[PDB]
Amino acid sequence: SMLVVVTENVPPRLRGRLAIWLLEVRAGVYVGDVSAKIREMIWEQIAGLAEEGNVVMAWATNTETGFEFQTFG
Amino acid sequence: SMLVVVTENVPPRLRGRLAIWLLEVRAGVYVGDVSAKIREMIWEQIAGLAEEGNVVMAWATNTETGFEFQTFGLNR
Repeated sequence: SMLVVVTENVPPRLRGRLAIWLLEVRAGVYVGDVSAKIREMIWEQIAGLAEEGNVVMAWATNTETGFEFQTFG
Repeated sequence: SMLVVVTENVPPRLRGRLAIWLLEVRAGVYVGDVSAKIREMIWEQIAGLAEEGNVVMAWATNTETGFEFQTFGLNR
């Protein structure tokens, strides 16, 4: 499912890990199509590594709304 | 399909029009599930209004990549 991650003021290590799975299309804006399991891995890395940064994750779902999101920071 | 729009340093007028269709979940980060027709309207507004700012659109597609995107503005 499509996943977008938008970062601000996060440590370089998190930026690098996001880039394992996602394409950085603009500084701090990452996009990809990843499984639910990889999405949960990404959620975990953001929660653990964002420090004082701000992050938004948004991903496509087969629900009525059609997406879900989470903010961090 | 799912559409995300990320804006930086754009006029307030664009910010308001994006909210016609999309949910602003953080300042400058908009999300929704909208038709291709609505997405094209959004494309047109971003292109016409971004001015000195920077915008990214990303949307879900039925392709192997699974998404497409477009950047707009001063510093692509």
